[PDB]
Amino acid sequence: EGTLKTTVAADGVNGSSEKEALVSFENSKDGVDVKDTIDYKDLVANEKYNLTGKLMHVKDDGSLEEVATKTTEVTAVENGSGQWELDFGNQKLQVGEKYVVFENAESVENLIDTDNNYELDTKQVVKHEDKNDKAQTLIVEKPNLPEVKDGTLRTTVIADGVNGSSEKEALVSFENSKDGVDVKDTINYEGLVANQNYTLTGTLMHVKADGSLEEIATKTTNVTAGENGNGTWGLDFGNQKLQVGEKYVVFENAESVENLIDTDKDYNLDTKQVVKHEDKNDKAQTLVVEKP
Ligand SMILES: [Ca+2]
Ligand SMILES: [Ca+2]
Ligand SMILES: [Ca+2]
Ligand SMILES: [Ca+2]
Repeated sequence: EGTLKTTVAADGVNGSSEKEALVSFENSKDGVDVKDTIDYKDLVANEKYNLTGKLMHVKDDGSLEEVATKTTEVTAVENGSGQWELDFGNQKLQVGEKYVVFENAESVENLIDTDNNYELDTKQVVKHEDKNDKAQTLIVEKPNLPEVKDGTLRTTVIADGVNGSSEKEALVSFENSKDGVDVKDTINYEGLVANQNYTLTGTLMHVKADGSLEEIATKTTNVTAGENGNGTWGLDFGNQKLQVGEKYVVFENAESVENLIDTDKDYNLDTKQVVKHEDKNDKAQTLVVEKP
């Protein structure tokens, strides 16, 4: 009987029996140009056929859904074996999804005698509808998205050259306070995205005796995460005119300059990585100006 073998071309990449046509993430952005080459054998020489192609979505739920269809009139060459090309044009194919080409060729004329009277009574119908044929299959590649970990910030304030610690606040002597207090902050980060830029906003808070907060200073710098998204940054608030007997604490917020997380499963990055350390009771971030 008559047979069809098929080979899909998706954005210029061909499928084969061992491997599906891979469409790069970059090429999927403007849609995918899909064509199919049909190798026919044992058709009837010089006869016309109606060739119907279908681009099927091999859905994760186990179903096949039609995405495109094209019907055209084609003619079998002398000796009944040759090749036809069917073009689906540009298709908006989904990232991470697999699609397969189905082909059906039906003769325009009756070419088969099914009752042995020499009078032809049935069309020649040949198809290739195999969801497992890798030669007919394409896969739209997924982007390599950043491995976003749970980001953390640990901080240590430095006040007039004295480090804060978890055990004790940075104690600034009265002598040291007389000419203002030089305040800087060490930010130890982990779980950020290597080589990405972040907006680091440090805010020096006055923690009053009632526990209430008041912004004394704020500085905002552009910083880049290091190797493996772990490292150290600094924020220098400069010379601060701090009040004797009062307590101050450093807050830190780091926001990725770009979207680094895909939170709606469409493969497009839509959320920034935000990491903060806003603890009014963390002694490592606290300084106290000592009384005379
Ligand atoms: Ca394309
Ligand atoms: Ca017949
Ligand atoms: Ca000082
Ligand atoms: Ca998204």
